[PDB]
Amino acid sequence: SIVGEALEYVNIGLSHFLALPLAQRISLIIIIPFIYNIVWQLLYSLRKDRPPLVFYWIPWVGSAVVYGMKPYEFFEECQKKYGDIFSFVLLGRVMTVYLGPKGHEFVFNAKLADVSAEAAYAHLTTPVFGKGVIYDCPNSRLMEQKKFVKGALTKEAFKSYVPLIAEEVYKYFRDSKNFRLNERTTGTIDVMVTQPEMTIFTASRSLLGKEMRAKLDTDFAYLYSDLDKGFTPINFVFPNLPLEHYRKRDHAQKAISGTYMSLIKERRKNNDIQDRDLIDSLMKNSTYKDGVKMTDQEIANLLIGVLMGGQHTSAATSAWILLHLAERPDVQQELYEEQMRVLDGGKKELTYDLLQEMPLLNQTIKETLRMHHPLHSLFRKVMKDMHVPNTSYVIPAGYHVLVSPGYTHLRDEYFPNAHQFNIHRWNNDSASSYSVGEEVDYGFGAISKGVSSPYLPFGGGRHRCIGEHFAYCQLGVLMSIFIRTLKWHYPEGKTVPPPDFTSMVTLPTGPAKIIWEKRNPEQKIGGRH
Ligand code: HEM
Ligand SMILES: C[C@@H]1CO[C@@](Cn2cncn2)(c2ccc(Oc3ccc(Cl)cc3)cc2Cl)O1
Repeated sequence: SIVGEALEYVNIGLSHFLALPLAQRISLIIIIPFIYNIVWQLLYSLRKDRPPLVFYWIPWVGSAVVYGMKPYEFFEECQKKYGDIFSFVLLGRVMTVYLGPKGHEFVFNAKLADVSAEAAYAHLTTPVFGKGVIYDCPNSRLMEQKKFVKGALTKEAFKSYVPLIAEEVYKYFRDSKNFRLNERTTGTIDVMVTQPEMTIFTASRSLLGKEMRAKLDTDFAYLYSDLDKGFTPINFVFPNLPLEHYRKRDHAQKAISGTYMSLIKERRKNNDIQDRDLIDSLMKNSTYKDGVKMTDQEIANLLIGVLMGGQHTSAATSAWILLHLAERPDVQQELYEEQMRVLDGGKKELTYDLLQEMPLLNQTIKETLRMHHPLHSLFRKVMKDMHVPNTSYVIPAGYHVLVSPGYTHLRDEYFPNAHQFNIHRWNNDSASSYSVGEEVDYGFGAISKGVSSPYLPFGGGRHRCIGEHFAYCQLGVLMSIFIRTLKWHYPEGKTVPPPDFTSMVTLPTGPAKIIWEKRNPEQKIGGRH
């Protein structure tokens, strides 16, 4: 009864392995891991403390291809197969999706020890924005940075911004080659060209100030284009490989951040610290509660983060608003009547107050954000094993949880006819969001305690957006002026493009063109150029 007989042949077997032709070693190095993860998945499927894991053929890659291309379709299939909790493998990671209001509650209100937003995002954002801020710092510092940024975003701030944002829109109509309203009465624009430029011009002028706005009329603008391109989903897998767009990214980050510090330091040494923009505001108020101040570099990187995050959400949203209204002249007609009423047929200048008396305009933003959430997925890295309540599931640490409020936005269950663009579903309900009950404060002010609203455009919980009022102000002024100046429609046989999900921001697949006409061909925008 000898067992060695075989253990010898284990050893012999290993030696015949090392000596196979390289033709076959490569083959074996491919077939053996392939077979291994198919065996592992069938085995994983028997654990009852695990959400179902979407089956996948290629290891490591996982379901990345279909997830990246059509994530909402991927969610609906996996939801029909396995229900509202499931996992799937994604470019090296396991994502545990939790669909629906309960998923919102499980992830957005997760405990600070269970999940980390900075662990999921810092690789994507820190090379773009800079160091020491946002996701390159502990959550407590985040909460106080949001407290600083919010302080420049007050109602009195927004009254200053409305005329500046409006001056910027008119100047863009006057001077941009896509309009030139003093020279042409009709034209064709790509909204994916016009809207990003309008967003940065209005955002720069109002948040950063006139100096920073002015710099975008020079070769400097290309640095924002550079810094923009470093903000790419393959920052999320290959974040610092030594290619050149990784360098123009880091150069633009250094160069842009340098410009803000120059202005900051020049204001402190001229004592020229007013209340004109977010730069004055962060200068006067950026000391943490433990007494540490933000450095001028940390302040500037927080500005890059503000402008950059606002840039992509806002520009995509005004692009969808225009594309949706391009086939709804009835809605343009209704929005134009409200403009005429609230503003005495133009004999009243637009103020932040009159903006709040325009519920149908605000309903259009509301509705566009329901059909086109700019972020289809939000993530956390799981730090501690989490038991999914009223199940037997344990999400072990090292997984990621993925919440997707914009998927629920498109469910007939929660929005009758969810795929119709209908601003009237928000009749007497035009608030950008509503704290439907009890509130909580995480460091940056009282926000809703529950995050179980099926309309959750701005998320909830500690990582909840603080830009919604700024975005409504900016989009509000922009669309008010658009509506009062132009009608617009599609070229023959064109309609609303489908969303290009691969940028992770749900942009219209460009080119997305509209044809605009002047409501008053003979009208002239003033000022010099
Ligand atoms: C249509 C406009 C916008 C939408 C739909 C939107 C959406 C969101 C969402 C869903 C989050 C939560 C992310 C998460 O929990 O994983 C968020 C966070 C945030 N957003 Fe917005 N956003 C918009 C505009 C803006 C603007 C214009 C700004 C700046 C002026 C801004 C600044 C922020 C900040 C600072 C956070 C904090 C993230 C954190 O605390 O980790 N957002 N936004
Ligand atoms: C992955 C993350 C989730 O949300 C965003 C996208 N976004 C959301 N609203 C606007 N942009 C995002 C959110 C905020 C942000 O910038 C700041 C600015 C100030 C503070 Cl105090 C904190 C952060 C940058 C991004 Cl890129 O990406």
